[PDB]
Amino acid sequence: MEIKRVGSQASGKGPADWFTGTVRIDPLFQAPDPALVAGASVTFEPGARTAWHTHPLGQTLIVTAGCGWAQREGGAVEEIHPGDVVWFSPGEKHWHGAAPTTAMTHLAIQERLDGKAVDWMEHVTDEQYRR
Amino acid sequence: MEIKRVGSQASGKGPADWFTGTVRIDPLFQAPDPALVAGASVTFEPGARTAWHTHPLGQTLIVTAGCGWAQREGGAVEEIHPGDVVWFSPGEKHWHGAAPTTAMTHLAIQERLDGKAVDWMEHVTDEQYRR
Amino acid sequence: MEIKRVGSQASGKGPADWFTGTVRIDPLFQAPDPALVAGASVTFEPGARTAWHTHPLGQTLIVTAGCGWAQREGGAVEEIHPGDVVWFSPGEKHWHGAAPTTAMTHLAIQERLDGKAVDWMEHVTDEQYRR
Amino acid sequence: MEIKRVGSQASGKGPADWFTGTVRIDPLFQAPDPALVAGASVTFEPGARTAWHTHPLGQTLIVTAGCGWAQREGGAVEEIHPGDVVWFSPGEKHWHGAAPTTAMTHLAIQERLDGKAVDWMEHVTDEQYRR
Ligand SMILES: [Mn+2]
Ligand SMILES: [Mn+2]
Ligand SMILES: [Mn+2]
Ligand SMILES: [Mn+2]
Repeated sequence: MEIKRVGSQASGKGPADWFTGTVRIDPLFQAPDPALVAGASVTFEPGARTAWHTHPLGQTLIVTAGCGWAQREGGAVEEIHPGDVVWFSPGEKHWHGAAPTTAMTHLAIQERLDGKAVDWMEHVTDEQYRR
Repeated sequence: MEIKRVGSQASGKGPADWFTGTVRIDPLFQAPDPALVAGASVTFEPGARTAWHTHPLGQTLIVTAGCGWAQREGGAVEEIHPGDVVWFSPGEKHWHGAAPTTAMTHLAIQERLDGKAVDWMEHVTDEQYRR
Repeated sequence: MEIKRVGSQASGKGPADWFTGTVRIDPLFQAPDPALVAGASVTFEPGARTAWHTHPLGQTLIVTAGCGWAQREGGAVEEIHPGDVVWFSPGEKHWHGAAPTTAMTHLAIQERLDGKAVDWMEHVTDEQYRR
Repeated sequence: MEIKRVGSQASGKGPADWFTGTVRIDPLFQAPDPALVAGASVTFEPGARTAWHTHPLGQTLIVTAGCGWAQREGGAVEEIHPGDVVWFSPGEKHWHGAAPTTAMTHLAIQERLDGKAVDWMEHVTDEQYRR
């Protein structure tokens, strides 16, 4: 047993290849072998969102604050709220972020395959970023 | 892409075989193959706690509300707070719960191994629940 | 500067005359004079709710967990979600609590008028609760 | 009567005269007369904090995420953690904000006295922010 106390895991920023706009990532856990699962709290500023991407064993999102958008490829752009729970299937191309006027914060949970829990792709355009 | 909207998953109660005291279990997500991760929000009334148990692939707690206790065997009873992230190793024997006078809620995340994500053991006695 | 610290204030049961069902009250603050504002976190088990009541200077609810219901007399029963802000106008007879199968938690903020912040009335019947 | 659903109030940025660093203000509520209370959710990025200021009827903080620092003048700087409640007296000169490397979110609740909730004084210097 070990405890990572509050404020002991520093906030980091979203790298510009992977996110449009201002995103802060607050690491929560990365579970050692034989566990595969990792999680972090991600906070998007108004207008911010991830580039298109996929997850090898999928990801679950648990919204914890604010109001944001999310779309799987060829689906519609959905609105998500605190308490909402999202599932993206393995390989499903998708994106998620804040709404244009409000921040959003979510817990993102995903299992790694190699040492690889995400595949990044093209950014989400302004044209694509609408509802 | 699937969304479980807030309020669409019924609250449930912890069965007396697995818990001392009153415990509410709010499921959040589970599975499906090939992914293995499951999660729930677990709320303990003051004085309530899990029985001793283990997890075949480990467990992460993210404390979301109140103030609880937790102890691995051989360890001291720790006090945990919101924003604390707690990890128990695969096979590690332990219990978690509320403190005597305050409720505690946490996000419990674990991976399943051939069907189960917990092995239940004896109750935590009143003498053991002391710190 | 006074800080209380999480875990430091003990939880309480909502008295039977003011609540139907199982309610937990986690006190937060009570400002001294000349300020008038008080706040508590209130947690309603499924199907639990306040009696009908009024607040002499209105009340603001900030839902923090779960899914609840609320109504003023002659109005529709509405769902309240985490992140929602609910305002009850001064003297308006109302009730608020859990949805019938999901718990919920809210921050209740109200100002006291002559050393009182609520007036308690009859319980909300099972019919009024649904209808 | 009224319910402001989550993503319906646009996030705002803290003005440069009142904050050091990047700060987001999410408005929550302002009670109309004869009530005097108002509330916002304020999110400080790592290193960001308010200027020195006072409140005419005092202020209540309820930390909701992350990890932050606070100091009334003549006092030590204190850590505040999620679920902590902080009280500042009317007229008490003080500041609050993020820790140097972790962001922080809190609920700020204060009452207005003839239409003002705060009086703004000088910025907090890098030297005062240490200790
Ligand atoms: Mn994703
Ligand atoms: Mn466990
Ligand atoms: Mn009320
Ligand atoms: Mn202040």
